Amino acid sequence: KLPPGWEKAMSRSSGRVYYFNHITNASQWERPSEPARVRCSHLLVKHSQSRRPSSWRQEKITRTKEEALELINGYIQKIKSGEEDFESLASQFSDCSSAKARGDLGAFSRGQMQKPFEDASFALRTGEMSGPVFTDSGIHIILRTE
Ligand SMILES: Cc1ccc2[nH]c(C(=O)O)cc2c1
Repeated sequence: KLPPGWEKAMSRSSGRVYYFNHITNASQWERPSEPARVRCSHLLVKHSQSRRPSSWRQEKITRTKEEALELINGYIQKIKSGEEDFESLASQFSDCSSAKARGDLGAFSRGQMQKPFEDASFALRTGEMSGPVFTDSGIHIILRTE
């Protein structure tokens, strides 16, 4: 009954049922609502183990994988609360050059991007945002725009 990747779970805090997606790492209280191409933006946070530990922000990326995840979780909280929008955080903080285009990567098909990125991208519906998505490049928040 649920879309690809989506499973039902129990909240450790409240005992209330929630839904999470094991492909996108999305999680929400609400029950969840294949194209050749999708369009996505992302916000990338790199760490010391990233394939290329360097960006326009920081010549030498030193942060730990754990500290990168803390950063990602913080940005997700601010996006979800409405305190900051995705585009503004991507522009300021993404370790990808796409930061200069508010994180926009344009449109792409399967067979183009790192696999965990692609799979998360194609499991989102238009408008939906992922949780933390891990690739060899670092940790991503992905917004599907088309
Ligand atoms: C999957 C994916 C998407 C965008 C990306 N940007 C980068 C970078 O090194 O700037 C890696 C990467 C990987």
